[PDB]
Amino acid sequence: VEVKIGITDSPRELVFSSAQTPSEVEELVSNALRDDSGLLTLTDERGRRFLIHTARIAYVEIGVA
Amino acid sequence: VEVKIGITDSPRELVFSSAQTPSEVEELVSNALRGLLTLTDERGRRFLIHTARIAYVEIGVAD
Amino acid sequence: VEVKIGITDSPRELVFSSAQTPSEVEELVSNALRDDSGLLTLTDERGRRFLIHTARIAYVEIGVA
Amino acid sequence: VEVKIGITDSPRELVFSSAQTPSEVEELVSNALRGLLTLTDERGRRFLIHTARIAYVEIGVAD
Amino acid sequence: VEVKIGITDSPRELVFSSAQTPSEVEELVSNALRDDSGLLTLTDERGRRFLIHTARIAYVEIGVA
Amino acid sequence: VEVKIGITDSPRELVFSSAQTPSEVEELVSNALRGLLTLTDERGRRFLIHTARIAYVEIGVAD
Amino acid sequence: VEVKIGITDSPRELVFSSAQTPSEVEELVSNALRGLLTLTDERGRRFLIHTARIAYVEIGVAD
Amino acid sequence: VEVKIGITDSPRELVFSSAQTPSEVEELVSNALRDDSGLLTLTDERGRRFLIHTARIAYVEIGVA
Amino acid sequence: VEVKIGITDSPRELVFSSAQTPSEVEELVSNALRSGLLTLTDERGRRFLIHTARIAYVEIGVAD
Amino acid sequence: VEVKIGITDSPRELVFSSAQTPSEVEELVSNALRDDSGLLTLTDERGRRFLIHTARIAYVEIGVA
Amino acid sequence: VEVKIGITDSPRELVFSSAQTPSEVEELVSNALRDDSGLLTLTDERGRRFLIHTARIAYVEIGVA
Amino acid sequence: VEVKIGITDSPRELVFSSAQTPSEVEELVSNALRSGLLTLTDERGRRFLIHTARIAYVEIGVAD
Amino acid sequence: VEVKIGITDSPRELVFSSAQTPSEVEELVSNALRSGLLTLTDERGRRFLIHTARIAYVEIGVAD
Amino acid sequence: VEVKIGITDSPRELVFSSAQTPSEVEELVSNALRDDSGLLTLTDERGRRFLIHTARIAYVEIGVA
Amino acid sequence: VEVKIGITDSPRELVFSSAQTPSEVEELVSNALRDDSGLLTLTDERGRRFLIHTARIAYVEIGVA
Amino acid sequence: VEVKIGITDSPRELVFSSAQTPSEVEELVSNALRSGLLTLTDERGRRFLIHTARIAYVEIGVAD
Repeated sequence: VEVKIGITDSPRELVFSSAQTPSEVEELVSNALRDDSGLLTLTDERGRRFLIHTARIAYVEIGVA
Repeated sequence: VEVKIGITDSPRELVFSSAQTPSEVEELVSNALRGLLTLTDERGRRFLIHTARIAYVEIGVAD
Repeated sequence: VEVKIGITDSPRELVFSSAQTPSEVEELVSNALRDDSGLLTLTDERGRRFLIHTARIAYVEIGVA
Repeated sequence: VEVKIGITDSPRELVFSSAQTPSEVEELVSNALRGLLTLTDERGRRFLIHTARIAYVEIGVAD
Repeated sequence: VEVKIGITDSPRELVFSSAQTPSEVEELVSNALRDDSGLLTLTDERGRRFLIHTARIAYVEIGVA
Repeated sequence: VEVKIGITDSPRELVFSSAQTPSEVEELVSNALRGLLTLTDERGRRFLIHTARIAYVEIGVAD
Repeated sequence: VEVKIGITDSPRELVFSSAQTPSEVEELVSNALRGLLTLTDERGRRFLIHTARIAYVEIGVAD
Repeated sequence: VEVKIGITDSPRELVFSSAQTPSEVEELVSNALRDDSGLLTLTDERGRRFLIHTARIAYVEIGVA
Repeated sequence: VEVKIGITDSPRELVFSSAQTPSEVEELVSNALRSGLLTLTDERGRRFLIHTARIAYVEIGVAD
Repeated sequence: VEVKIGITDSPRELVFSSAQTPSEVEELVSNALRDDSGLLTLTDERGRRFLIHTARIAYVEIGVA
Repeated sequence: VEVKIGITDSPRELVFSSAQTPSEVEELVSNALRDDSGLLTLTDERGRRFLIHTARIAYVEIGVA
Repeated sequence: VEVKIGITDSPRELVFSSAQTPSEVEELVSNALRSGLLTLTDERGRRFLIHTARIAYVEIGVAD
Repeated sequence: VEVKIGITDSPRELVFSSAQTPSEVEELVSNALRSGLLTLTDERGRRFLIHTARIAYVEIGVAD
Repeated sequence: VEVKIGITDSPRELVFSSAQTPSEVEELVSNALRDDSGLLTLTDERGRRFLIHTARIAYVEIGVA
Repeated sequence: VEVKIGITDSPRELVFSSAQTPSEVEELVSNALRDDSGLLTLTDERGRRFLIHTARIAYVEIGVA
Repeated sequence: VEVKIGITDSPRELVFSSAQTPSEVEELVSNALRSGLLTLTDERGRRFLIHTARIAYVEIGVAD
């Protein structure tokens, strides 16, 4: 899956290739944004870690499986 | 069909083709606005939007 | 009527052609901005729906009938 | 005659020709500033402005 | 006096020629910014009125007499 | 001598030549930071700054 | 190895080469996010970041 | 030491050459940001004074000794 | 009816209501883009004088 | 179906829904960009006309049929 | 009456009130843009002079009489 | 797999998932940069038609 | 009295108080725009040396 | 090791980790910028390819070995 | 004393304190801008060197002696 | 010691600490501005390769 993260007050998206399923990523993002844990972590297919300050997320776009 | 989402403090709109009706999309947006809006396009792409960062949602003519 | 909506922190206006009267649009906007309903909906002459987060409205310009 | 409205976080001014007097426009602006300002131009265009997003209002010389 | 007003989150200054003395303008601005009246009014030498939302003032520069 | 004031959310610095000492200017800035800072340049130009909009003040080498 | 820090309302990332492991950097970031994050690069440069101004931290593949 | 200060909502860094040690500068910055004194002062090798509104600091980068 | 003109290196579009047909506006724009001036008038008689080299795009709405 | 046009020196894309096939649009765009003089003209599914100054085109993205 | 001048690579329009007729202003602007060399000069109703570098004109909007 | 295209005077990158090999994409870009059009297709068949003069960079990810 | 100079690709105007007449300033600007340098002095003797190619506009206020 | 590429008219640098020596990268960059036509191509330590339009290069910073 | 240099396509001025007279600086700037090729070089009162690419100069403001 | 390079159309300066003298840096810049490449090295051996056409200014600090 291509995953794209829009960051508030920035025109540049975080984009990476995920090895997880769309439902897995959706659940991660949804749960992070609703239980206010402050930090959302998403890891790409090579093991790069993206640690995102949840309050600065504008949107997450999740591609097709 | 076409849905455009304006994001606060950003010049780029999220634009996608929806298989839902205008009233269906409107209900999702309306309910969210009164912290997360989730919309799916006709191909199954998922858009998870922080409601506080929504400037507007434009919903095109049905078909 | 041409209707133009200025969105906070954006140089680009929402502009559309309305089939409603200027007084109708004025009342819609005025009531939305004063009873804090969170959402203002305006629909153009073709039935395009603009759902606007009322707090992000800078201004609404309403043209002559 | 000419009225210019500066909008916060925007480089574009709202500019129109008013048929009201400077004191009339000033009273509307002053009252609003202390959430909505409504002004009409000489042709009947309506400007509905969110008072919190007003940076300034410049009112030109009367006539 | 040339008077220049810096507006928050804008690179463009309001600039006008004042017929008032520097001390007069200083007192107007100082009093407005300290008694929180919401509105500062400054009028230029031709009678143009600048009505400024006091919270959106970054600075006022007042020239020499 | 040279004083530069950085204003939040603006690329333009206020720059002027001061006749005061670095410690004098520093005291004015320090006191203000802990809603208005007033500084005068060597020619008597007055700078009235909203303290909340100050990003930094750079004070050059004395003389 | 490569660490990139996105700063809110800024187009420029802080980028440096770390001698720490991904889990070590992640722990520092995670702990800070829940007002100051301090990170040191492989040469001993110190990055002191206001946690409220962190948009993201990207941690590259270990080695 | 080169010291670079990132200011919130500005792309331009304050950069200067310090005569202090990296640990000295780190302690100054750390203490200022944690005891909320409102003002951080850093002085360069020539005696230029940088008075920074602590809330507007995004980051401080401190070079190698 | 609605005409929108995108201007190069500017985020603000010129938007007006035209009393002309879509083909009328299209042909004016096409012809201008091949003295360096495009002139368009709106339904109220406002005149838009556009430096053709600074036109990024013109969007023309549906007729009537 | 969806066509997105990137315009040079602008962060905002022109986006519309096309009733033409991807190959049809590709041919029109390719021909316009290779006789790089004047105009690329496209019509959307409702009959709106997009007249694009070919020299100001950064990219055209054509979606799946 | 109202004349608005768009300047290339700037979001801010020059706006003034003219005492000339729309046809008068149109002729001046048209002639300036077609002998595209140097200056378009317009005077407002108070006698302020606007000297515009013709090559930096994006558009001129002329209002209703 | 991931291809990112930087466009001159724009902060937004074109990013897509390619089904082609790194060398295939590299050679297309290299050849285009020497009719002023680069055409790339993603794994779903989306077509990207890029004005070669407006390309700042192309980043090509690791194969597979 | 007030003179405002718009500089290309910049949101900040040069603004100063002139001791010259409107026609004096107008003729200086006009003549410069036809060595690539415009020089203007304000009422205090500040000198503004402007690269004529970077002038977008000059606004000249009412006399006195 | 770290290579940073500044791109004209963009605030965002391309940054990657190189497995080549500083002299190797310097020679590649120098040659590309002096036969200033087409492409500078660099590979990072993981095999990612950076194809840079040489005319749009503002600077290349090459870190310490 | 104060010299301010406006750089094309940048909102930030170069500002420094000069020990030279206004006429001296004016002559240097005038000559540089009229043999418009390469460099304008100015030194401040502390001996800092400002090397300015003459073609990228928008304006130079020279303060009162 | 401190060298600052302003890059055209960018708000971010390249800033580094130089081990060279002011005249050494000045002459390098001057000579480059008259193959389109300026190369400068900092005190740690970082290399800055600058496209000379994109240089707006170079500020050179006081010696030592």
